Amino acid sequence: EAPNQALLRILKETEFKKIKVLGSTVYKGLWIPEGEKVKIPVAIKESPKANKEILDEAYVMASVDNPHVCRLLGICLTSTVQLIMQLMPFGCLLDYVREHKDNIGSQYLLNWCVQIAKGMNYLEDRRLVHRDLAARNVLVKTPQHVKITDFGLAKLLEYHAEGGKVPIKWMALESILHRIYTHQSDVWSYGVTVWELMTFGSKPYDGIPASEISSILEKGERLPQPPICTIDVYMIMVKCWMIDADSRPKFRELIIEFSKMARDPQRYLVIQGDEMDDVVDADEYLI
Ligand SMILES: *CCC(=O)N1CCCC[C@@H](n2c(NC(=O)c3cccc(C(F)(F)F)c3)nc3cccc(C)c32)C1
Repeated sequence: EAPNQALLRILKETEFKKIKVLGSTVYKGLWIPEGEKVKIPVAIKESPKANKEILDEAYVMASVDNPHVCRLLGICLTSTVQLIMQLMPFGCLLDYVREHKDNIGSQYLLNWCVQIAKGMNYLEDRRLVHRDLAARNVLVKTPQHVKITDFGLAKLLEYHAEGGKVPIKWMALESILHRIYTHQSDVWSYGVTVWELMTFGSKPYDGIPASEISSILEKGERLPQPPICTIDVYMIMVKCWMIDADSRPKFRELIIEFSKMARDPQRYLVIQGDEMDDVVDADEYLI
């Protein structure tokens, strides 16, 4: 039972500029630590229960350090508390594949699968069940480099959920029926994640409401084989969706498998046509 010696950095409101709203509330901004001669591009995410939730997220986000996990730079305390994170200029991967589907190649797809598996296997190393793994919750720093994010529902070690709203279609069968959550439950969601990428952002079980999903998978139904997918790739998705959680693959095995395929991508995915001076990115700002 190791002591968590992560540092929580409290940043002065004066140290950062908010340029613009990226979505709804996240802002693009610049962080200039006092007299340190750097500008860090940042994303700022700006009720008592609401602060309880947001600080629990900062707790988790500050205890992780991995190149495919979203990095917390600090918090600012305000009327409204702010999380300050590394800016991901290309947004979330779901929107990204949806917008650039006609120019995404097999090697980017397979390398995103490797990188996400690395993030997840790192979160498993630190005994953390994500519980909301999905393409909308993977962000894009560059087309070559993605990071897992948005774990307000992440918990730390099975686990028993209480009352939260849930994704259901990204969820393992045991989670839906028994509110049980494990690293292997995450692997299920990883499989749905890979499926949304391989379909370029299709909605899982589109036009079905969550009420029926439980019996659908009880019956033995799963998500379809995406057109670009050889059986090799699709079989790995199907393994993430076994009813026996221990029969599903381990994130370290998923890394290996997708790495193998990333060395020869066109064998595994068939796609038509595959063929402001002192700025520092946060991945280079350490102290
Ligand atoms: C799937 C929707 C999407 O693209 N999002 C969701 C949140 C709105 C901001 C969007 N966005 C960012 N986000 C970030 O840079 C970011 C970094 C760290 C954490 C978070 C978090 F947890 F709050 F979501 C977000 N960056 C850009 C750049 C361009 C366009 C957009 C829409 C964008 C991401």
